Amino acid sequence: PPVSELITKAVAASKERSGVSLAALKKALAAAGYDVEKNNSRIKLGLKSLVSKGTLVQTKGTGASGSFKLNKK
DNA sequence: GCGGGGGACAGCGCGTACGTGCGTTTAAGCGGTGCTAGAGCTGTCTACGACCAATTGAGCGGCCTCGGCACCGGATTCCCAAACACA
Repeated sequence: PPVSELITKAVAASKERSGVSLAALKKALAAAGYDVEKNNSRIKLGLKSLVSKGTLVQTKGTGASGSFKLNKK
């Protein structure tokens, strides 16, 4: 399954008012059996694609270093 | 021993400052010349310090006193850490 679903599912499972950090996303995908080490660069890209698709709102920071929430709009 | 909160450490981004490279300029390095100030050595003779015996008073041990400082309690003050006021 593509990493955009795994990320969206992790952000939905940890839904809050702040927003899953990249470190929490790493932890959730690793707990989901996804190798976050080798494919970290893929994650940053896929995450960026999800922000560029507007599917994730950046709530703090800039780019992948930030916190993110599912764009309910 | 325990609760917790701040700091250490991890991850990311970015932007500019440092490394690499190239061409030009500059002055370091080398050699060579010349000059003279001063370092190094020597002889003299003289004032200056070591040595010694005698004198003595300055300093050291021993005693004694009191005041400066330590201590205690009581009152004063000074940050602090919430804490709510209020925009």
